[PDB]
Amino acid sequence: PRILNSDGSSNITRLGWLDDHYHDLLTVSWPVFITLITGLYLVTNALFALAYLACGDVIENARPGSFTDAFFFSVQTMATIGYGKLIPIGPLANTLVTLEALCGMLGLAVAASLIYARFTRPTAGVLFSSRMVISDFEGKPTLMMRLANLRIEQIIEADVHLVLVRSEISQEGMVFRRFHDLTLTRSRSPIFSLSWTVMHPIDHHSPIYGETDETLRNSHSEFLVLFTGHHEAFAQNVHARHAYSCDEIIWGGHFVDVFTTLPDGRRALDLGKFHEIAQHHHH
Amino acid sequence: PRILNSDGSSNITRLGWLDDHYHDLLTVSWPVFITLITGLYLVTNALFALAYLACGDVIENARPGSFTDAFFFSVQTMATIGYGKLIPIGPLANTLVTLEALCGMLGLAVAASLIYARFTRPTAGVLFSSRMVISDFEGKPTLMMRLANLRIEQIIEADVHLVLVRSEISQEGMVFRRFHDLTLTRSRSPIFSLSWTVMHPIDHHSPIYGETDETLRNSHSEFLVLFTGHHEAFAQNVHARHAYSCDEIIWGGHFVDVFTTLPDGRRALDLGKFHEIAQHHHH
Amino acid sequence: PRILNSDGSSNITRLGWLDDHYHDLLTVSWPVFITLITGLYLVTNALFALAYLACGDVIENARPGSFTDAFFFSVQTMATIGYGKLIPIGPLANTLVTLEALCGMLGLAVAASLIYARFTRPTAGVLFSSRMVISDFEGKPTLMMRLANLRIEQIIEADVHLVLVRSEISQEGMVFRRFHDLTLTRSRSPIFSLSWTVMHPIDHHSPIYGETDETLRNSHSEFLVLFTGHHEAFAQNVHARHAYSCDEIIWGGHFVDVFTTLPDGRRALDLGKFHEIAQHHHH
Amino acid sequence: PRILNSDGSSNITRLGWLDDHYHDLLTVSWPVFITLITGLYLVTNALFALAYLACGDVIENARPGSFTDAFFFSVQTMATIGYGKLIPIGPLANTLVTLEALCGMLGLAVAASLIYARFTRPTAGVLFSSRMVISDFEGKPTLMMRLANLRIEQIIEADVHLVLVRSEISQEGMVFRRFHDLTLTRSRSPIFSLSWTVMHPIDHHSPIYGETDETLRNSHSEFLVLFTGHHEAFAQNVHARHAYSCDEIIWGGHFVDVFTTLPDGRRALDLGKFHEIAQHHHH
Ligand SMILES: [Cl-]
Ligand SMILES: [Cl-]
Ligand SMILES: [Cl-]
Ligand SMILES: [Cl-]
Ligand SMILES: [K+]
Ligand SMILES: [K+]
Ligand SMILES: [K+]
Ligand SMILES: [K+]
Ligand SMILES: [K+]
Ligand SMILES: [K+]
Repeated sequence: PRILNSDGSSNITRLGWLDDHYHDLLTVSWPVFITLITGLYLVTNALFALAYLACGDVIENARPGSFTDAFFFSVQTMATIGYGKLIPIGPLANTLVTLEALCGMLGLAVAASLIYARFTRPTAGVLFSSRMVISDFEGKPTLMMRLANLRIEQIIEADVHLVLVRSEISQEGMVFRRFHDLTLTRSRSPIFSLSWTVMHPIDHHSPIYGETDETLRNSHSEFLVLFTGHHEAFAQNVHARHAYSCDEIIWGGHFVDVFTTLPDGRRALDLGKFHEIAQHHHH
Repeated sequence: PRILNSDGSSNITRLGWLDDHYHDLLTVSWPVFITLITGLYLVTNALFALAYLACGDVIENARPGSFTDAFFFSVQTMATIGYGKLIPIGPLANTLVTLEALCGMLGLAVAASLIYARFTRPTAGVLFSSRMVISDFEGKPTLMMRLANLRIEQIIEADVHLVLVRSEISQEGMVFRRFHDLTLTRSRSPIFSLSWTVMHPIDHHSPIYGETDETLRNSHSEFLVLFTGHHEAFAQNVHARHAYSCDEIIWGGHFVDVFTTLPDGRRALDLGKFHEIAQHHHH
Repeated sequence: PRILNSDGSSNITRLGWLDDHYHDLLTVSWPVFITLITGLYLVTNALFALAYLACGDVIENARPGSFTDAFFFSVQTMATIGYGKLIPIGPLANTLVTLEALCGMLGLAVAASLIYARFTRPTAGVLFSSRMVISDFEGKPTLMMRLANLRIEQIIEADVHLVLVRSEISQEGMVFRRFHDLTLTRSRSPIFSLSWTVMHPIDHHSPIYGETDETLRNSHSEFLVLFTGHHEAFAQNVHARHAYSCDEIIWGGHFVDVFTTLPDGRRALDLGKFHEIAQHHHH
Repeated sequence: PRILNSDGSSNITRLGWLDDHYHDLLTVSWPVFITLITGLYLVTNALFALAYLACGDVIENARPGSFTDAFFFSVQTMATIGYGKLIPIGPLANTLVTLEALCGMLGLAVAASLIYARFTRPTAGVLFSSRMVISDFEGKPTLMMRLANLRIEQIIEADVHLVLVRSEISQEGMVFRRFHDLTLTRSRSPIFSLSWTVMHPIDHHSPIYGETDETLRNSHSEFLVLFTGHHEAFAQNVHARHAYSCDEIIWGGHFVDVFTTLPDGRRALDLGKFHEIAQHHHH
């Protein structure tokens, strides 16, 4: 019954047409988006066609009062194919022409931006260790997890937040969900390129100080990770979030190592070991 | 007589043609913007038409020395419909043609950017509690208000500023308007997704320490909120501002709660309670 | 003989073809940029024309082996006007056609981006007080200057740096130019909308502590201001820089005030007073 | 056998089709990218051609059941040249027409964004001193290197990180690679315009305190520099990274100076001296 999902998205039921047009257009599925555009496209040409007929027989080589002919003329006109069978006749016909044109291009201009707006979304090639571990490092127990960059490109000024979320009681006795950002021994990495093992020493300042497993379940406490950085691949900012539950903390565990020396004598990164955590079993 | 409006825009009278072209183009209303473009469009084609006539009878199937014909030819040419009745004749005619073309496309290129520039403005789906409240939390009186995200998408590295604005006297006795940023118990939220109740503990460091209501009215003091964050919906930064007056502070009040358990046993968010503030009435 | 100009640009002589293509294209003057594009345009069509002739007489209604005809055909083809007199003949002709097309549009795609890239540059509507002043505020002498927003739109999370630049001697006796960022009583303004008077208290920590005018000239010291913020007008970041010389510091001066009450009883901002500094003359 | 290359890219062997489409399209070489586009272009027209034939003899002046004719018609249609020899016949023909059109433009819209996305990548005109030096400045030994801006345009809010990377042993005896950000006497430069000499004083807090050369080789320690700032040229953010090995530290060295006075009496910047480091040789 987790508040937060693994993908880091909160797991709550929300209780609440043309209002949010721009968001909606970027939020819709490509199929749908394309449909909408299409609809709009067809629609407007039909409207234009009517405008033509409305004048009456103003297009060369058009079957008299036939909408199809007018419609297809309108497309050839608005897409500026301008084949040349169907042609404007008289001032009214042409004005509508020079109006459509502009309309068509403006539409392109609007379509483009939408396309580009929806199209240009990078994704940090970042992978999160499936588990966290609590274990002694440099003489203090430390909570850690680790990120691996999945692409050859590097992430610049990358940095990460480790946030504990759990239920608390106020002195006034208000029982709420609170967020604690957890001090990391290293929160910035100006050049993230291969793997980064993030650590929160646990000492008298850690909100998880002197806490066992049972105490963690008890406050229904989870751990939220936000990673962000500027990706050289996209020359644009990227982010990635992940969440862990009390039970994905492997106490006493140690992340295995991912840095190897090849037979060749060349250093390497093995991402098979990435999710592997060493453990002592005491019968 | 408030200095700051609810929308957060300052409420002052300012005392001050082609100077600010780019701003103006992004600032104008869509109707107007479209008009301007249109004007420009029509205009330039007329100019081009004249260029054609100026050569004299250089277009196939054009009524001799008729501007309409030339004009419409110019559009068919510049929009590149190129129907094919009206056609260039001779070097002069065509050079103008190949010039227009380029002109037309450049215009498209310019129109597009404007369109996209004006079109691509997101808006944080963020809603501000209509009121603030001053009340004891964890043993210190605290000023608070709260934000609710209005969309399913999440806001990353969101953060908020609570700024007190009020009149002060210098030792030198200059009576000015000063801004005090108010320390919040939590000013960053790397993953804002549902509701956030922001708090400024009031203690010996709060510029509103040991201040009653009467003292607040007296310094004609308001409270300004700036929220900002990176919206996953738009993959782009968003912001939202709000302002409160001395009298929108509900002393002793407590925001009601918006987190519920459904019959289903599924957690939920009710935004009807969002503006509701509990209060003790003592006859 | 100032190191830094008023516009904030350093005032030094630098001592140092296709190398920096992208920068150069955004850096060139519009006239030039347009020329380049034009050149490129004409050029490529000529090349294409030759390709056509090279096949030999492959265009309907083209004077045999005439470059003009081929050239103009090439434009009508690459701009996709496609009038219809000149037409491809045979596989070779048309392949070149379908190649040009694509070429043309790609060019548009490239032109557009350049245009948009160069076109979309906002400018903070920000005006800098022509002078600084050193005067007592709240019981410490303070260096100040002030910014006024020149537009109705607001600047968000605006902030400013006041940097002293002057010559110094190391213990080792290296005589260099050093930069001192000067602590401001207020360095962030989350919502900058009208005027902001920036202040650097001078106390035992100010690098300009117990410094007279003569001492300032002596270190050939200037003051550099960088302002930056997110402009609502453009929904994009803006910046502005300014520089002051030792002699634009008006000692004992006080900026006059720009906030007024109208006859109407409505508050206002007068930017005529903006550059005016009060002063005591002692015969 | 360096972990980090001079260009700042880590020097490790990584061990790991349509999966990463967007990255891949921005990552591919221009030749390849253009090819892909071309392929896609040709391909789709062929598909469309088949659609036409499939209806059977629906294009004016087309050799019966000939794919070439159909293909070339399809291009003239999708690029909207619309010459006018080949023309649609009947509802089926034209519907396909009005479909292609839209398709073509959408493709343009998609191509454009890619182009612009890949095209609009600035590069900080920044040059890194080929060496570092350790030498006494203001009475403490200091590690330094220096950056020179290579262009007339200025970089705003520029800042730099000096990161030591070397092997360490935990109390628990885990022998890992750790990153130490090194405190710089000056880490921000709001207006970087000519040269900046960055310094890390070495004192009891420097992770390189009381370290000789032999000790540096021994921890196989390198130094990584990340520079970033907002480039006025591009009105966009830029970055640059560099790395140094233990042996590119010139102990006792002093960077020569690059600031000169011309015969004219005008100040100047000489970038020939930029890589030159003074040194005392003691036989
Ligand atoms: Cl076990
Ligand atoms: Cl009451
Ligand atoms: Cl005087
Ligand atoms: Cl030697
Ligand atoms: K066309
Ligand atoms: K077009
Ligand atoms: K056409
Ligand atoms: K035609
Ligand atoms: K664009
Ligand atoms: K952009």
